[PDB]
Amino acid sequence: KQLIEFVRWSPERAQHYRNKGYWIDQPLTRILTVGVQSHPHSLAIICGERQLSYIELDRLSTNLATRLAEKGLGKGDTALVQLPNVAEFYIVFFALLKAGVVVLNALYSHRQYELNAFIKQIQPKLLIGSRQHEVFSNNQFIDSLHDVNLSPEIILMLNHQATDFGLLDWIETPAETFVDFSSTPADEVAFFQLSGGSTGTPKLIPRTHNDYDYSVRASAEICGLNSNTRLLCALPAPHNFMLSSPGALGVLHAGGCVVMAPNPEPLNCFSIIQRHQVNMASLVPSAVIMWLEKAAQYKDQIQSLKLLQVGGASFPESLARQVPEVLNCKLQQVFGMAEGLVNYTRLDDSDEQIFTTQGRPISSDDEIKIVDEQYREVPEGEIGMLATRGPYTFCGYYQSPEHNSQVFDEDNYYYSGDLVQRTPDGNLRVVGRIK
Ligand SMILES: Nc1ncnc2c1ncn2[C@@H]1O[C@H](COS(=O)(=O)NC(=O)c2cccc(O)c2O)[C@@H](O)[C@H]1O
Ligand SMILES: [Ca+2]
Ligand SMILES: [Ca+2]
Repeated sequence: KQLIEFVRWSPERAQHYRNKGYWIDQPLTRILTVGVQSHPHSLAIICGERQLSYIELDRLSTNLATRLAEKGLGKGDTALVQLPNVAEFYIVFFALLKAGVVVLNALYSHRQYELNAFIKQIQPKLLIGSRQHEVFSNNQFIDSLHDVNLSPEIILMLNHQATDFGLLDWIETPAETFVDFSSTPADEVAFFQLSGGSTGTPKLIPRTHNDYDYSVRASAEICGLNSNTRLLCALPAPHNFMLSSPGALGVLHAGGCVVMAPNPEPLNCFSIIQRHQVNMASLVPSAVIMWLEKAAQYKDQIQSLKLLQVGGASFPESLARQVPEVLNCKLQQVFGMAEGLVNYTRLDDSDEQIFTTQGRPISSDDEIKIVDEQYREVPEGEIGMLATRGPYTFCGYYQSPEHNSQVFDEDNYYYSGDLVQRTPDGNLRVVGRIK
């Protein structure tokens, strides 16, 4: 009965964000429902040989949701999902969104240590993972859970064993008895994002349907997504950048197709790009340099590529200028954070803007302060700490009133710890970090 707790925006702000049409009060599933009504047979996912259409994606994720409700998981429950870059990730994500189950999506690279702490924190009634992952190689982690009574009622395994509840069987066939389910309401938590800004253990970021959906819709527009967009998805699927900036979700919103890739390794990606005439990709700087090393020898395989976003870590101008000359596609720079705020260079910005800056916020209403060691705004152009609040920036980590009071100010701006400067045209330049 009790929905997951989070820190809310003020009602003044809630109202403003509905008034400007940012918050339209639909569930994240809107992406899918709308997609089914316009183009049920367009490709939504390409994963090696497989092709999932929008209605295939809608049907399969309905199956699993009915199947989970049958076992009485729904509004109030939480779930821990750990899945590699395969179509099942999205099927599952939609399933839980439809079910009303608030999900935390673990990175596949996360090991016992992190999975344990997430479990302790959100106490899932559902766990989903892969028998091919070192942690579910055998049973030591699962049995371990029994001994602290953090055992999930239900556990699904991809690449399951015979005595496992297989994920694929739960996706493939709908439940015998019909139980009722819906999404969490739109101004309540849809799921948990994770910070990359953390010492060791990632802090949990509640995101609501309203704020996430808005970030996705607005991002699709800033990047000019449309139904011909075919977006390579080589970064970890649950990462905010890859999910929503504009991400799988952005592409789904625009009626395009996501193209799966296990990781960002060049030869494998280059030839996934070739096979599916991928026209859009998203990478972090260390992966950009790998592609840069092999692109001249494979000019032919990667021509179809029209846009590459780079975000996630400092990106020297030196390398930025190489993207168009070497990768043969437009560059867009992205500076975002799981916590909220995302900045894009625009497609109509100048050469210099795009090579030397990390763009400007999604929303005219992303409010921004750049401040000095004593919390005063700095002179324009100077370097200070970024502080921000907006229509899609969280208002606290899950169940951490102590850390929250350290990283928010009286007026509810959030402090990322990034050192920025505003440029004379209006974009941001990420210059550093501070504790
Ligand atoms: N373009 C950038 N240049 C320099 N630093 C960056 C940049 N982008 C992110 N960072 C650092 O990474 C931190 C954010 O870490 S996260 O993992 O939460 N998210 C992302 O990384 C993320 C990147 C691009 C688009 C997105 O939507 C994202 O969510 C920021 O506080 C920055 O310190
Ligand atoms: Ca199909
Ligand atoms: Ca090209």
